[PDB]
Parts: sequence; C-alpha cells; structure tokens
Amino acid sequence: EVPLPQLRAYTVDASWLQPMAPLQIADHTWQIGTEDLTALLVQTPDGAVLLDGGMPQMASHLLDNMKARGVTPRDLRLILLSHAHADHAGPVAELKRRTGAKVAANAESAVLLARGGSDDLHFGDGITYPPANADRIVMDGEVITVGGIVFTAHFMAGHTPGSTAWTWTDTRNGKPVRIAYADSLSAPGYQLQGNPRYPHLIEDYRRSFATVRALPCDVLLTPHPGASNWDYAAGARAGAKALTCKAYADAAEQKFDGQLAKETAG
Amino acid sequence: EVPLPQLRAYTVDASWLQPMAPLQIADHTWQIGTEDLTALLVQTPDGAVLLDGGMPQMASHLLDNMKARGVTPRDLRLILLSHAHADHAGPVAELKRRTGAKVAANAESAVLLARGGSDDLHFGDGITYPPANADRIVMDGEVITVGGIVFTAHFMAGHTPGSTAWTWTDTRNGKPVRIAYADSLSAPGYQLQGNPRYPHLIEDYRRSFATVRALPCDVLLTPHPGASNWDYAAGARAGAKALTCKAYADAAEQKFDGQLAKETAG
Amino acid sequence: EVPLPQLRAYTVDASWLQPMAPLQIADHTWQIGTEDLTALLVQTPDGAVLLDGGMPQMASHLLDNMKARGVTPRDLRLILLSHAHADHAGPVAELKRRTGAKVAANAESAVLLARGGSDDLHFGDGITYPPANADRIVMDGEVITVGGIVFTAHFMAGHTPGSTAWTWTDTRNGKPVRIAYADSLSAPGYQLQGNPRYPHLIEDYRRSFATVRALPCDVLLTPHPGASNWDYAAGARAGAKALTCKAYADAAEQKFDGQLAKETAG
Amino acid sequence: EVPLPQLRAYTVDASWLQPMAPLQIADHTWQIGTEDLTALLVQTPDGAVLLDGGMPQMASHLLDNMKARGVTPRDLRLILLSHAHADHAGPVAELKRRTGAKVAANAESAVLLARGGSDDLHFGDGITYPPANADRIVMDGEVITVGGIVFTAHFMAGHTPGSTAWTWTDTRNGKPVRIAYADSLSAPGYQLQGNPRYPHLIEDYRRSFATVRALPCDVLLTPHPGASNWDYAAGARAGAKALTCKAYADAAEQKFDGQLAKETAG
Ligand SMILES: Cc1ccccc1C1=NC(=S)N=N1
Ligand SMILES: Cc1ccccc1C1=NC(=S)N=N1
Ligand SMILES: Cc1ccccc1C1=NC(=S)N=N1
Ligand SMILES: Cc1ccccc1C1=NC(=S)N=N1
Ligand SMILES: [Zn+2]
Ligand SMILES: [Zn+2]
Ligand SMILES: [Zn+2]
Ligand SMILES: [Zn+2]
Ligand SMILES: [Zn+2]
Ligand SMILES: [Zn+2]
Ligand SMILES: [Zn+2]
Ligand SMILES: [Zn+2]
Repeated sequence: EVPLPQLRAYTVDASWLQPMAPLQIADHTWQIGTEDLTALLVQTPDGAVLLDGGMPQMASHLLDNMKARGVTPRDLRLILLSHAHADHAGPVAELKRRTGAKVAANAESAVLLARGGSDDLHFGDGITYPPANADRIVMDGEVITVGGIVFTAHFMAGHTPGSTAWTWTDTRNGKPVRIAYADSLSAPGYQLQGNPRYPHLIEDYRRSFATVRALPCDVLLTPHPGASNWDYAAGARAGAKALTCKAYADAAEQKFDGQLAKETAG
Repeated sequence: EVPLPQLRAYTVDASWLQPMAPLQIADHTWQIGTEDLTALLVQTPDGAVLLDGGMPQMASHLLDNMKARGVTPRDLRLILLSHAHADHAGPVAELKRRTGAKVAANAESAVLLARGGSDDLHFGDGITYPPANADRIVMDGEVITVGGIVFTAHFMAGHTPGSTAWTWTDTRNGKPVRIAYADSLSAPGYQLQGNPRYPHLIEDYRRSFATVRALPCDVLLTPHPGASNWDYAAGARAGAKALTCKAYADAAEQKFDGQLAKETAG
Repeated sequence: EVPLPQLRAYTVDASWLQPMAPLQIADHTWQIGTEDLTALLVQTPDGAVLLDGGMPQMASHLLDNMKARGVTPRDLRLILLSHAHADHAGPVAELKRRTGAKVAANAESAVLLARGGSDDLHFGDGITYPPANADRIVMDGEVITVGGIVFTAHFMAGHTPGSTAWTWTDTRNGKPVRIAYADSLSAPGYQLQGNPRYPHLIEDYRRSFATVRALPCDVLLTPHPGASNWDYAAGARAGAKALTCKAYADAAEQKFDGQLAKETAG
Repeated sequence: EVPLPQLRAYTVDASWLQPMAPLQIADHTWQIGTEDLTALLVQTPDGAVLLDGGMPQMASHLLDNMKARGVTPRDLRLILLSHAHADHAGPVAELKRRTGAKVAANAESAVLLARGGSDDLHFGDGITYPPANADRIVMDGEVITVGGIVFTAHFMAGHTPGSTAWTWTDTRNGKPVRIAYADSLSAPGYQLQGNPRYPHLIEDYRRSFATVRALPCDVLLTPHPGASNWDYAAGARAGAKALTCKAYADAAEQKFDGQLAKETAG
C-alpha cells in the first residue's frame, strides 16, 4: 500500500551554503561564514571566539577560514550562539570535537542545543542537528572575557526562548566600535497567539524589540546578514547599507504586527 | 562557484516504512512495526514493554498498533533496544514524550542514544536521529522483570559497542517458548582491521558470534527480519523459515570472514 | 601540616526532617512531606502528581505516605518542582528510579537539577544532591493536565533563576478551591546588587513579587510552610493562619528591601 | 519523636587531604595531588594532561601545583580518569569550569561521572560529587596523543564497570620508562556473588587481574599510592618499594579470593 514518508533533509537556499573568504568587520572581528549565514571570528591575544557556526555541514569551511586567519583548532577557545537552531548552531558539536572550544549559552539555548533542536516549540522534530553540551551557563547581562575582550549577553527571547544578542567593543581606524550581534526577530510559520507551547510569546517578542532598540550599537550584525541589510558579497561596501539596531527593531516590530493581524484574520 | 552540498536525508527501502497490523509471535509477544523493521510489543497484566521502535517517523504507527492491542500510552512501562542507530531507536525520544515509557539500556547504548546517533564510530554525523535519555543503566546479564516476563541482557558488542541480545520466556499452546531477540551482526561499510575508534572490533565480533550461538533460543527474532529469515508479510507462515540462533551466528561469522578478506584485498 | 578541610554535609533543623502523616488540604491535595518541608500529593483518577520532595533522605518516607494514600509507585505519574535546590528537589533522582514518575520543569530548573545543584549561582558546590533529568520542559504560563486536573506554571525567577509557582483548582466542601503553591522569595546570604553571576537579580525579584501578588489564590502554600504561616503540626488548624498570596508577596518585598538597604550599608 | 538522619559527609583520612609539592616521576610526569591520593600531571611541549584529581575539595591545590610547574589553566588540555568515584574524580567538574581541560573517558565512566557518582552499583547515593560531562568517549585499547605522549586505555572493569588502566612511555636518564597507571582492584564492602546489579562481577575482576598483570610496566602507579607500595612523602625514595604490575595483580587477586571466601562464610 502506502509507506510512511521518507525523512526530509533540511534543505536551504544555495547562498546559505556558499563559502566566502574571511571579511574583516573591525580590527579583531571577521565574518568567516557563508555568503548568507553569519559566523563571526573574534581574534584576541589569548585565543579566538566564534559567534555562531551556521549549518551543520560548515564545520570544515570554518576551520579553513580560521586557519587562513592564523587560528589553529587549539586556538579556538569559546563558541557563543545567537540561537540554537540548525542553521546557526548546526556544526557546534563537530567544532567542539575538532577544537579546543567550549560553549557558553543561557539555559534555554543549552537545553535546545543538548537535544539537537528536536522537540522544537514550533517545528517539533522537523529540523534537527547534532546535539552538543554547554560548558558554561550565562545569565542575562552577564559578561565573558577572552584576551581582555569583554562580551555581554542580552537576552531577547522570541524567535527561540533562549535567543541572545551579544555585544562587545572592538576598534577600527583608532576608534572604539561597539558591535552588536543581534539574533533573529522573525517568527517563520509560528502560531503567535494562544500558543500552548509558548503562552507568553507575544509579550517576549515585544520586550525583545525594546532590548534590541537599546543595545550599544555602532555596528549591527545579524545571523542572516540580509536582516540588517548586510551584503557579505559586496566586498568593500558589504556593510554600507547596514541598519541601526533601532531601525532593525522597528522593522521587525512592524513585520510582527503585520503577521499578528494576518493571524487574527486567518 | 560551488556551494557546500545540501544535507542528505536518511532514506530507506519502502518496505522498511510499510505499516503492518500486529502479528502475534507468542502468547504475550507481538510484532507491531513495519514489514521490514522489527518492533516487539510484550503485553503483560502489569503493563507493556517495547523492544525497538524502528525509524524516527514510526512513532504514531507504533502507538496505533498498541491501541489496537489494548495498550494505552500510560500502559507502556519500558523501552528496550537492540542498538541505538536511527533505524531501530529512531522514534524513542518521541515515544518517551507521548507515553509513560522509560528507557533501560547499557552504558554504551545510553551514550549513543543521548547523542542521537551523532559521532558514530563508523559513520560520524552521517545518520542521526532525535536524542533520548536512558532512565536505567543495565549491566551484562542483568534481568528486568515486567508482569512476570523476565528479560535478560546479553551484550553482543560489534555492530555497535552497545549492541544487545534480549532473551525471555513466553508461552504458546501452554508450552514455554524461549525467545531470543538478537541484534545485527553486520558491519556495513565498516573498517574492521586496525580501526583507531574501535581497536578490538574483531575480537568483539568473534565473542559476539559465540554469545549469539549459545543463547536460549526456541525462536530467533532480529531487528531486520530478513536477517533471521522472517517474513512478516507471510501471515501464518511468517516465522516458518526462521533461522536458529546457531545458524544466524554461523552465517554472520561467514559473512564477516568474507568481509575481512575483502578488506585485506582492498 | 594542615590538611584540606573535610567535606561538610548539608545539615538542617530537625523539624525539616521530622516525618508527619498525610495532611489533607483539599479533596485531592495532601501534604505528605515533613513538619517543616512541603511535599504535595495530588491524587487524580489517572495517577498522582508530586509537587516537591524535600531533602534527599525523604524518598522512602514519601513513598510510605503515598502508599498510605493508596498510591503505589506505579501510580505516581508526574513530579513538579518549586525550585531545584537540595531541600526541595533532593530526592527526585531516587523517586524517578523507584516510581513511574516523570519530571516537568522549566529550562533553568532542568539545568540546575541536571547538575544536582552544583555550580549554584550563590553557593557554588556547597549544597549538592543527586542529579536528575527532566522529561518535559515547560514555558511560562504553560499548563500540564493529569486526570483532568490542570496545573499552570507561573515563573517567578529570583531565589533561583528557574523558581516557579504552580496553580491548580481543587474542591472542598463542594466549592472550587484555587490553590497556589508559590516558591520561596528569600535571598539567604545572596549578593543582591552587582552580582556578576546574576546581573538582573533585583529586577527579577521585583517582577516576581508582582507575579505572586496576582496569582489565583484561594489558598497559598509554600515550600517552607512557615513562610506562608502554615503550621503542619497544628492538625485541624494547620492552615488557619495562612497568608494570602498578596500578603506573602508584600512581606517578601519588605524583607527584600530591608536586605538591599543593609547590603548598601555593609 | 525521631527525625530522619542528617546527611553524612564523605569524610576521609587526613592524609588523603594533605597537600604536597609536585613530586617528579619521570621526565614529563609529576605527582601533584596529596600525600595519599594520586593526581598525575603529564607536561608536554603541546600542553598538559591530568590523570585523576582526587577529592572534590582538591581543585585549587591542583591548580596551584600546575602553576608551580609552569602549567596555566589554558595549558591543561585533557583530563583522564582511573574511575569515576568521588575520591578520584571529585574535582573534575570544577577543573573543567576553571581551565581549558576536556574529559576523555569510556562510556561506563562517562555515565557515572555524568551522575556525579549517584546510583552507584554498590553504594547507591551514599557517596556523590559534582557531576561532569565527558567530551570524548574512548574504546578499549584506544590511544590519545598529547605532545607526543601516547596514552593507551586498558579497560579493567570491576571496582567500577568503567575502571581503566592508562599506560604511556616517558623517559628518564635518556632511557624509556613504560608507566602504567592501574586502577584500584578493591571491592570495599561489595556483594561479589550473585549481585543483580553486576551479574558478571567476578568474571570481570578475574579478567582485570590478567589485564593488569600483562601491562607494559617499568613503573606502576595507583590512585591510592599505598596499593602499589608508593610513599609520596618519602622524597627520593618515594617509588623505591613500588610493586610490579604482576605483583599488584597477584596481591589483589589473593585479597579478592579471601573476600569471596569470607562472603560465602557470611
Ligand atoms: C532552522 C529552524 C529550525 C526549526 C525551527 C525554525 C527554524 C528557523 N530559524 C530561522 S532564523 N529560520 N527558520
Ligand atoms: C543506521 C546506521 C547509522 C550509522 C551507522 C550504521 C547504521 C546501520 N545500522 C544497520 S542494522 N545498518 N546500517
Ligand atoms: C538548599 C540551598 C542550596 C544552595 C543554595 C541555597 C539554598 C537554599 N534554598 C532555600 S529555600 N534556603 N537555602
Ligand atoms: C568513593 C566510593 C564511592 C562509592 C563506592 C566506592 C567507593 C570507593 N572507591 C575506592 S578506591 N574506595 N571506596
Ligand atoms: Zn531559528
Ligand atoms: Zn536562521
Ligand atoms: Zn545499526
Ligand atoms: Zn538496522
Ligand atoms: Zn533554595
Ligand atoms: Zn528551601
Ligand atoms: Zn572507587
Ligand atoms: Zn579510591
């Protein structure tokens, strides 16, 4: 008769999987991911930090770019995450096995990471990846320091319960550059109202808009560069059109409000 | 330029995914999986036991067959496993969420299950499934009793470090039937000799052939029915051609020796 | 010379460890813990719920009281927690091993439970207990249903990041009784201001006072009965002097404010 | 009436907790634990390895001795274990938090470590310590190499399911020294015969005697130095009276046979 359906792999736009050479953002901060997925390398005197890794199959590419930057596997000290979905935390388990790197995350992100994105609040087991363990649990506003560089966590629950923005201050042209790596504020295919798995979803997103709006934010980056109007393929002008954190939050709220009204109507 | 490859789904023969109605093996023991993947339900006055679940997408089918048998989600007390690969432990995480079932497994199987099959000794992150936790760790030869049915664990390391044969005694026509559910003895695509991730692999397989050969074994069942010459689609003659444990072990060892020789030649 | 210090056991007032017989709170709700530690049994047509277990050594006493109430180990379906410290979650690992029970908790409580209370934000490894795994992760405001009885989670972060109040509606004398089991609002020996491990501690406590104040709350219970003016030894008048949730929140805020001012001065 | 007993702390002989300065064993290998508990530091041009940590409260002492040796927290790459009981794995969780160290262990040791020693086969929740996660799972005979020092795992199940002997080759006076760090072969207060939690306990001990007897073993070291006739307080004659592996194995088996006979008599 009719068999159960085959499992479906998590397939994405080609650009999400398109390798690029390292792109410098500030004196110590580089984009080393793909054209359309962010993975940020911060090189300190005392080892490197990686913020996000992209899709599961990006591990060897990341290590290659790291090597190009003079960062050996042993030199990678810390992995931080925007959120623990397959398209941003995908290669974390493998990176941990192949490098010195330890993971710091909040409790929500740690739990979701530890089950490889299964039992997702909105998509169940539809998009999973290799599970990984967190080495350190961080609280809202807590700082982590590597080679003198201080990273601050700003919780912005919504896209996932554990969604986080990370901020740090680098330099460029002799001046301080307050960098804000803000997580996604999308809700793709989510039930927003009366969601039994996330009863306070709407209130969390609204709080998160306010949080993003107030970040210290000379330069905004996002896990999907298009979200902050970055174009990693545009070389010298990659970041020209980048949004402020204020504009990013406002656009995300407007979009959310639209989705909420369409949900009410449908 | 060329993007990284898309993730590839773990796809299998249609017959592995073909639902079947419950097929009775003995007075308390039923096959409730698919045509070509074993999932054994043992029904007792004191609750039910499931040995293996098959592929990840089989959870709801298994639950329907349990219901057809009179077993509600609350009635399922225990899940046991042959080994913790995606095609036998696939749906375990989901079943734990949807029923009262707890998992008992040996340390090796528990650790691989908790990884959702990632970092496999032989296939790395190639075939993964939703991670699950064990509630009880069992030792070689340890018994678990549910409603008077006594399950004994016989470690048979090789196909996985944690591969296990489960034996118990049921009845049929008022006479005892010693059932042996023996794990796979295959080594599909494995490097057998000088494998740094499994240095004593060959010695473990050889001990496992001996173990399987000696099991109490009026009736042999295997995770893949074809391995023991079962035909779940053959109705009242489903088990007619079934191998003895002795014959299963001898065939597996002969195949294994062939593979070793081929490996040496290649 | 001078050896390192011996490990120090977690010792508590005798009353915390003084067994008591089950004390009925409402038609289906009983106190089955000790004189000075709460452990609530809710008996439904479809199995029992336990809210908290007290100290690690209380497991056998709890099971005894359960048996006295006609609840066999198999009948215990669910364990919920106020917070994952040794004096309330202490026996959870052991109860899981000895019963059918599964644990539901928020991500913060799950993480702290999973490391047996080690690496505590305020007391480090000073007070630990056997670790246990959560079977289900709940979000703020999410409900769980057992035998038709609905339990609602209300996050009240502060005493621990994952501190939770649980509410449900029982009956008594033919009338509905909205029961609120509110977690501790104490901060014993905590650094409140500028705590690097908990930067937003003060803001969370203040939000939690507001949450407790607004609970549906015909009857308030607390993990330490003295906190809500319960006296479990006073038999027929055990709950006579019990505070409202509003009064409990107000007293806790007044105490907090006092501690904050004393911290500023010292 | 009579309250439940207070929790009892895991207290030990003062000499187990007596700090000592680093004692050199061979060119790269140092004892850096206490007088009566082994903790071995292996220093290489490519980072350091720690085998065992001793009791939970020894973390800071170990870190001071590492510093004295020139090993900073970032330099510690790897922790290996004899077995995962409180008196040898005690401080592992804390060391992981405070250094760059990752843990490699076999599945059995990993599972017990992840439980912080709770649900022990023989002592239940009687002696527990802070839980820690393994970063790498090793198989019998698997090698791990750090800075040219090659560590080989030899499973010797018995004292714990996961008990391991670690062997490696160091130098002294320009000649090779084959060091064997053999786990305990004791069974303190164990039920040996017909133990339902460990049905093949005796057969495992006997195989382990044979394994230890055959180790490459110019110098034997043991978690408890007295077991191999080491005297860490004896300076330049600390290792003079040390047993061979052959003699250690024979003494352990003789003791074991005595215990069996006593058990049968009692
Ligand atoms: C990647 C993923 C897995 C499960 C549920 C949601 C998502 C998702 N995250 C983003 S950003 N866009 N889609
Ligand atoms: C399903 C799987 C994942 C990883 C390695 C091996 C296997 C596999 N198990 C069996 S039985 N046939 N192939
Ligand atoms: C029990 C415990 C362990 C660690 C830190 C705090 C506490 C504590 N919880 C309560 S309520 N009173 N003291
Ligand atoms: C420390 C411990 C905990 C539980 C069971 C046994 C032991 C123990 N290990 C050694 S060596 N001597 N006693
Ligand atoms: Zn996402
Ligand atoms: Zn994304
Ligand atoms: Zn397999
Ligand atoms: Zn298979
Ligand atoms: Zn507490
Ligand atoms: Zn308390
Ligand atoms: Zn021990
Ligand atoms: Zn010991």
